[PDB]
Amino acid sequence: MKIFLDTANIDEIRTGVNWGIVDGVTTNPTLISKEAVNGKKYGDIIREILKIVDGPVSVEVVSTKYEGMVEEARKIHGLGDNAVVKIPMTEDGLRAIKTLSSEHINTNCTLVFNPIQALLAAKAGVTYVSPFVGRLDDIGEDGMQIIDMIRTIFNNYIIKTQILVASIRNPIHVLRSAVIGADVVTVPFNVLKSLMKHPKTDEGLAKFLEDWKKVSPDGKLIL
Amino acid sequence: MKIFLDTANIDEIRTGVNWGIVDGVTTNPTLISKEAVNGKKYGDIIREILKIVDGPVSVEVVSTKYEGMVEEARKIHGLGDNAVVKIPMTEDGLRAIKTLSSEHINTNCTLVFNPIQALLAAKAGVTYVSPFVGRLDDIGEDGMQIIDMIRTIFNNYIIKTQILVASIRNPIHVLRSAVIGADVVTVPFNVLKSLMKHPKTDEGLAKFLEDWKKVSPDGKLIL
Amino acid sequence: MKIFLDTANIDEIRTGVNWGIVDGVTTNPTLISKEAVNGKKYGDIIREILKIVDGPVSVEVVSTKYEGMVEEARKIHGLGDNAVVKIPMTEDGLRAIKTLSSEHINTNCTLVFNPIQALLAAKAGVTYVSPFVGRLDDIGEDGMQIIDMIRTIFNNYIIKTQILVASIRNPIHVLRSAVIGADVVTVPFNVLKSLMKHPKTDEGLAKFLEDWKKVSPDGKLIL
Amino acid sequence: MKIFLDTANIDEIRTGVNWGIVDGVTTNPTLISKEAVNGKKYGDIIREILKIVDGPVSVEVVSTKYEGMVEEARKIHGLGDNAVVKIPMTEDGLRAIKTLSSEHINTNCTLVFNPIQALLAAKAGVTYVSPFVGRLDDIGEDGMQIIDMIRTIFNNYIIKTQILVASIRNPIHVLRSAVIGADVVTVPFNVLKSLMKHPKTDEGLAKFLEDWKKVSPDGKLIL
Amino acid sequence: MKIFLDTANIDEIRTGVNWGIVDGVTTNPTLISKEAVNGKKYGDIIREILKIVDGPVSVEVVSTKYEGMVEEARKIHGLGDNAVVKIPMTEDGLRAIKTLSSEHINTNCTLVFNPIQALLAAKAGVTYVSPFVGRLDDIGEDGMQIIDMIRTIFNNYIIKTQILVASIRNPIHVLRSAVIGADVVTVPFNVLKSLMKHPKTDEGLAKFLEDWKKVSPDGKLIL
Amino acid sequence: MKIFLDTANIDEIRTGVNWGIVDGVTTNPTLISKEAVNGKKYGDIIREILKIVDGPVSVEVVSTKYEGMVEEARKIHGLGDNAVVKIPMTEDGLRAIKTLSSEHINTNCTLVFNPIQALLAAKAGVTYVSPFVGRLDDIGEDGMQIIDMIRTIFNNYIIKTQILVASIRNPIHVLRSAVIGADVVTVPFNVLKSLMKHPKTDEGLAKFLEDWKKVSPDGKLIL
Amino acid sequence: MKIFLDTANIDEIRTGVNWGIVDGVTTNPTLISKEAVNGKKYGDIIREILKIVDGPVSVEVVSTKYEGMVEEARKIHGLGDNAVVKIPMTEDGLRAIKTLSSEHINTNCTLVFNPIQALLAAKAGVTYVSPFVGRLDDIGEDGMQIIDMIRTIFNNYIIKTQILVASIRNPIHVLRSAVIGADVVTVPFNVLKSLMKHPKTDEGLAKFLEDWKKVSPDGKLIL
Amino acid sequence: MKIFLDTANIDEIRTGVNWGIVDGVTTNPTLISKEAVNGKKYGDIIREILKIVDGPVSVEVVSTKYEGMVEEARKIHGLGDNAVVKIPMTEDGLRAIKTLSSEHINTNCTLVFNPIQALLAAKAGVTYVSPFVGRLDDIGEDGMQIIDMIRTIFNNYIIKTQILVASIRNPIHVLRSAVIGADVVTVPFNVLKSLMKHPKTDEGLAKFLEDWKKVSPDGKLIL
Ligand SMILES: *C(CO)[C@@H](O)[C@H](O)[C@H](O)COP(=O)(O)O
Ligand SMILES: *[C@@H](CO)[C@@H](O)[C@H](O)[C@H](O)COP(=O)(O)O
Ligand SMILES: *[C@@H](CO)[C@@H](O)[C@H](O)[C@H](O)COP(=O)(O)O
Ligand SMILES: *[C@H](CO)[C@@H](O)[C@H](O)[C@H](O)COP(=O)(O)O
Ligand SMILES: *[C@H](CO)[C@@H](O)[C@H](O)[C@H](O)COP(=O)(O)O
Ligand SMILES: *[C@H](CO)[C@@H](O)[C@H](O)[C@H](O)COP(=O)(O)O
Ligand SMILES: *[C@H](CO)[C@@H](O)[C@H](O)[C@H](O)COP(=O)(O)O
Ligand SMILES: *[C@H](CO)[C@@H](O)[C@H](O)[C@H](O)COP(=O)(O)O
Repeated sequence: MKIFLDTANIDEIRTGVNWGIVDGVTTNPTLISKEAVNGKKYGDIIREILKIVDGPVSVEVVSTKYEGMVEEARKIHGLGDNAVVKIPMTEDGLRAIKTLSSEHINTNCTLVFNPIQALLAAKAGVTYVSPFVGRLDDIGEDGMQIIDMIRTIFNNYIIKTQILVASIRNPIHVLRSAVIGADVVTVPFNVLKSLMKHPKTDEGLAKFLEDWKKVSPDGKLIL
Repeated sequence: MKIFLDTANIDEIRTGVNWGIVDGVTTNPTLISKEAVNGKKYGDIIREILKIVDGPVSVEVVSTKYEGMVEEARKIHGLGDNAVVKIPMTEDGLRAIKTLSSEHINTNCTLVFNPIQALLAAKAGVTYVSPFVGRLDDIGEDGMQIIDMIRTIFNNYIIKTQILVASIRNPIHVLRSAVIGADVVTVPFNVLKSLMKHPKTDEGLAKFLEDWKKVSPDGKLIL
Repeated sequence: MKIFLDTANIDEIRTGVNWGIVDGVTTNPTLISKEAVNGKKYGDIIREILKIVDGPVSVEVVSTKYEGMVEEARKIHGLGDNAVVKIPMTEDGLRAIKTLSSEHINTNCTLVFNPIQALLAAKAGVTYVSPFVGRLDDIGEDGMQIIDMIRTIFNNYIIKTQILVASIRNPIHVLRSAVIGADVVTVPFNVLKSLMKHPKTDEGLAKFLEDWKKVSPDGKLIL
Repeated sequence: MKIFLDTANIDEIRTGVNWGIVDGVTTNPTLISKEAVNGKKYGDIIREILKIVDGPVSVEVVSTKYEGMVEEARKIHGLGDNAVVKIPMTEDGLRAIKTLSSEHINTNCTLVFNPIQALLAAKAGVTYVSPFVGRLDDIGEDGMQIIDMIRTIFNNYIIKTQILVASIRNPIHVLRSAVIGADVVTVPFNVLKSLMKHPKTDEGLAKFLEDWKKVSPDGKLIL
Repeated sequence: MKIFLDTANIDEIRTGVNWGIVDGVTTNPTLISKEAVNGKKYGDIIREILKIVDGPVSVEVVSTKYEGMVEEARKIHGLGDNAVVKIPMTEDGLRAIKTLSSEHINTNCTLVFNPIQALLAAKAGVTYVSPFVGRLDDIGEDGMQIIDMIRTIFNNYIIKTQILVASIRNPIHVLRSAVIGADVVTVPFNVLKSLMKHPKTDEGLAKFLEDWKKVSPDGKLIL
Repeated sequence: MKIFLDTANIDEIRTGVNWGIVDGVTTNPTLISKEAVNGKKYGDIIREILKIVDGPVSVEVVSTKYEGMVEEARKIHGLGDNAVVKIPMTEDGLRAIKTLSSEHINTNCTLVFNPIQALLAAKAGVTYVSPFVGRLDDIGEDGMQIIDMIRTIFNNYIIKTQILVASIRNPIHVLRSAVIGADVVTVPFNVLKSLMKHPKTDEGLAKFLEDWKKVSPDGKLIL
Repeated sequence: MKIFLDTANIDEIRTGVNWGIVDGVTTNPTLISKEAVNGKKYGDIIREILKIVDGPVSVEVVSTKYEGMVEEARKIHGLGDNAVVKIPMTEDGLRAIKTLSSEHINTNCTLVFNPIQALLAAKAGVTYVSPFVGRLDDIGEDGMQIIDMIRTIFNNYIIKTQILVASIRNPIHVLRSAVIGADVVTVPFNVLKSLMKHPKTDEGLAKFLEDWKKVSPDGKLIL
Repeated sequence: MKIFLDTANIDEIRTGVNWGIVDGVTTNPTLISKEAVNGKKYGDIIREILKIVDGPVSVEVVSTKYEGMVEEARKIHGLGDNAVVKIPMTEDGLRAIKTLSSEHINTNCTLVFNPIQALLAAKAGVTYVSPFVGRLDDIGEDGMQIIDMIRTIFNNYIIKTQILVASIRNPIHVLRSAVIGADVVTVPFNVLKSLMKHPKTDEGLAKFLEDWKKVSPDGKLIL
């Protein structure tokens, strides 16, 4: 399972990349417009992320019509080979994904909330599909069940579109995504940061240090 | 999973094909009789659908006897390489299917209501079998259960006949068909249209637009 | 399980009540607006339904604010002892329900789409809660799953609010509701009519008649 | 579980009654008209069965209209206190059951093929409901699954109508009915006869006889 | 799943073969003895079936001893390359099967009533094994349970012997055999004919034809 | 299931109480310390919540030693009959709970992270036990699993301690708690407000209102 | 599944081999010592079984120490290429198995009572492992449970050691072993004989004979 | 499944190696420091274990920082081709693992307590991942459930990192690891010794000895 960072915050991205555990980044118009304030320009933020991140970087079109979507998609793709064009689940969006896939431009269908939307995105040829689990949780449905159905459907038809679990809010979305077999999860920075940690790791290391001091007062390992 | 449109309404067909999400069309004598009104001739309608749809188009024979069925079948096939001959689950119908399969004419056995009828059609060599889930719902049986059994039976024997779920009434027939692994669903146009939609997709788009306006008054993505 | 008719069509109501299989009626502002045409007044229609149905009749308030809701509720209640006030799942609606329950006015909380909304309505003291299964099917979730969860939750807490399955579209919603154990279903008239029917009932009757003619030409039972 | 004999053959009935294992009898127009030949009159057959059988005897009305059904039902009931009036699952039949139940005349709703038909019969007040399992088997559906759903539904609502499994064709319908918890099964004579038998019973008795002869050459037990 | 006819009635066999749905025939001494009356001789009956059926025809030996079984088997095989020799599950029978399998004579082990008998037959080299589901039903065990165990056992050891479900009494034996994945079912004629039929098929056909007459008075499809 | 608010923010508490859906409040030292700024004193905050909330209000001791815990508990209890003393799962805490329970002072054992800790708290006499589901989610364990085990354990021994699910982060913690049958959930304000909401509720309301204006221009319901 | 006979009785072995259903033989020191009485010598018994049985014959060492076990194993192996050396699950036994496996002497680890003992034997390279199901039944544990776990473990690691189910006491140990998929069962003679038999096989044969006499008073099949 | 010994006690290691059932050794700073007393030096202990054990020997770094961990890892690697470098699950540790893997130095990530930590270790390229089951048991969670989830995760993504179950306390951790399909278990010496043992093995050997003495007084097997 690939782990992407779901943010447009360049500091968070630099930190996660230096950790070595970030395989890519997803953004959306809200995430970018949050960072593009007090003089900072959205085009610069997007370019900087593309520069910093070695793996895929998803950037969402803002046009709602087919032609504008395809035009924006081509600009995005032209920014770097790792850019992936995020396109919403709409009629025009499916048309745009079909066209872009024929042009070998990588795409990510977003704002997916049920498994048949995900299947339609796959049938249009989309590289990644992003079902939103936390927004479904928000409205009182366990969003992970949609992931489980998508995985079954995609397995049934040997679908090559990658399942990218999005709207992730906690580490159990991540755990359940891995047990189901989702291809990718994209996670906010807070969540990402907690994935490496456990109190018994901290406690065990502390006791190892203490015990080692008994035979090596300076705490080193001389071999 | 392939998605066919279940209608003979030309406008519906044009529009769905235009959305790029329609992989073929099924008709039957009722759907067609519905369109062949006010001077419109059934032959013109059938030829037009063959013309504008790239994928399979199912057209049903009206004869009830073996010889009439094969004669009408050969005419339907002669109309275009994408024509599929729809033939009812009857004794004469199974014989017709065997003959037509020997002649490399594609066939779709219809009016199937249980799994052993579907198996018999497959044994005759039929290209598609069409169990009617909504009509089973109508008589107080969950029609999807028949689709699950047919999928198991066909898996057991590596049967190449495609399961084409028909008499679809709602998007949960579609969802359950995809989780089971049916090869095709055929859907009325209103159902087709509903499959792309979700209130959280609309709401998420609206919010992305509103947030983007904060940093781009013209609401465009200039890169 | 009680079976209500979901309509404001007087003829439908008369006929279903005449069949003796209808235990009450639910309306909403759309169903009524449909009937209040060509000089027919909504007030006359509501009063007439109250008059001819012996069981509960649900009538929805149109105000969106607490005070308007309780005023309209008290009027609806004042129309007959069988009137049940339908009130939407909103903040103002929950407050209205609590007040009205304190006043021993029967209530039905409507536009419920998940199990915790249903639990909140029950906690307000509502007499019936109405989850909308067909509208959930429309957005690609199996609505019956929500009914199962509500039945479990209400069993866990010995909740006395009746589960009234609404937005019913087919006889399998009805069948699954009865297997789950919902207290009530409300059904459109076409659905109601289909519930009595089965092709093997018709065929069995025909055969009994034909066999009886063999020993009684007049086809009667003379004892 | 009560075991009824499903026949109008008076010899079969006399035999099963003398076995001591027959708790009642069901008939239908086909079963009676089969026996009422070569001079034998249907009224005499019905009277003879009522005389012979101590338990319930179901006799079906032939009228299809409410008034005729109720008139015939009253004649049937007047033939003896153990008569039960069999009435088909139709609109008029439900009306007739309601009326008869209010008149304390025992009723049996027949030609039931799904669980919601059975529920409607129960709601009309019917004493027994008879789902037909073998006729469902005939059309490629496992009829026992309907019994299982009816039992769950009736348990959910503490329904007092007895489930009378009919159209029984083999001893496994009987076994499964007992494991499900159906109140009654009605069985053809062939089936009834096989229920007491097993080859290991025969073999065990034979070996007991043989072994006993060793210590009592005349085969008796003198105590 | 292959479907054989279980009968020695030439008219039934001709009829089913002409339907195109019969893949072979099984006979036994009782079945043949029923037809070999009023002058008809068993040898002619056997030869006539072998001539009419292109697929396997199973004919049972009558000897109970190894040498007689093997001699009769060689005669049976001498009647045609489609003859299959039916041999009972006995010590002599297993020896005969082993010898015949070495001689490349196809064999069918019959009178099997549990899964370990079926495994012993497979280990002797038998081509088909026939567990008798109806006769288990007769003694109060669900016979299909035995088919499911045999399927699992044969799958575990990659056994090439075909499971031929025999003593079939109804269409649910056939349905369950297909869902389990038995290789062959052999069915009496009454059962076979019922497999193609369903009331909704007839009803749907009738409605299509009625609708078609609206646009084509002669009921024709002219293309 | 009772629903408490997990906060010490007076405005949130006033708002939720005025909604009529809040059955009590839980606080902890972090929550209170967040509000006790810019002059506001913790004592006033505690007393103000006790005055506003008619239901239980849980207030945590700060002493880590038995004697201090018991003294603080008695002060807390002295503030009002609805005060519940929150005491951590520690050796001292269990001793304090046992003493306080004997004194008829209501108690809430907090900082519980597995089912055996919850059982120890129940055995000390505690009124409520609060397992922390979100903090388990944080370290990569599905916290709801622990609630399910505690429910089963408490049911086995007919334990009267209430399960109060704490550290709730989303509406699915609440849904799952209700399906499990936890006695109480305590939720932060953001979560609480989201529980009443669903997009289909808003959409349905809007459509009803639009339809009603068709028959009542002023949007009124005059009865 | 291979079926071995578990005995040292030469008459039983000769009978079973002559039946054609015995694939090999296991012995142990108790079984041999039982036969080696009244002047019969164990060396003679061992050699005679090796001579009679085509397949594997397991003969157990008596030494408890590594060097003696390996020496005795070499003597056993020298008796015939079908001899398999039975070695107990002990520390020295595992050493002996590893050595003998390196010398290409086939081995069978015996006295195994749980799945991890079986795993250790496999890791030593043993040809067969013999878990003892009946001695586990004797002490109130269902011994077939360990067969199931051993099958799963060996499947997980693609282990080549054959599972040889031993201490078999009845035909249901055999049935369950085949359904699990054990490689081999070794059975006492009484059990072996019972596997071919069933009362309905006997009954069925008798009836076929009787019916055949009708068309052939000879009892012959002339073809 | 590989079985390693979890100790730094040379006598235990020597004994287990000599038994031939030990596939490798894991150590940690606590285990080494326990043995490095009475003048014994950790460098010597480590070297002696590397010398005695043919299989993998895991030796833990003591630095907490990337640079020092990588330096120590290269020293450890330098000691012998069978050295595996044990590195804790920390940010620095994942960085070190990635570096060492790129240098083809075998690694074992330790102090893992949930499945997502294990997944992060696998994504860094680690050779072995060691989840600690007994320490999870110590805090009231069944640690084996974590192994089951890791096995499913690794199977989903075809992960080559071996699952090395650590912190093992009893033989049922071993049995459940084998049934799940973990690649390796590492076990303390007292657990390792109990794995070969069972009371029925001892009892069966004693009885075989006694029975054999009856036919060979010296207890020998002369062949
Ligand atoms: C290395 C990782 O495989 C091992 O030596 C572990 O540190 C121990 O297995 C941990 O066990 P304890 O919980 O008993 O320290
Ligand atoms: C052909 C078979 O795939 C289809 O056109 C079917 O006739 C319809 O899907 C049946 O649907 P209705 O039950 O709505 O006629
Ligand atoms: C009142 C609540 O029981 C009912 O009239 C509901 O409004 C309808 O059942 C909703 O059905 P639709 O989804 O068809 O409007
Ligand atoms: C792109 C799709 O993978 C992402 O940036 C999604 O928009 C977010 O993951 C959605 O998360 P929120 O529900 O928190 O906006
Ligand atoms: C009365 C209802 O209990 C019965 O006589 C039924 O009509 C028969 O049991 C139906 O059986 P068939 O399907 O064999 O007619
Ligand atoms: C041969 C074995 O496949 C068949 O002819 C069997 O004898 C029959 O299928 C047995 O059926 P009955 O139990 O109905 O005799
Ligand atoms: C008291 C126990 O019911 C509560 O106030 C708890 O402390 C909180 O629910 C803990 O939640 P956080 O993990 O969000 O602090
Ligand atoms: C050798 C190992 O396969 C066999 O001879 C076993 O010793 C016996 O199967 C053990 O059976 P008992 O428990 O009945 O002695």
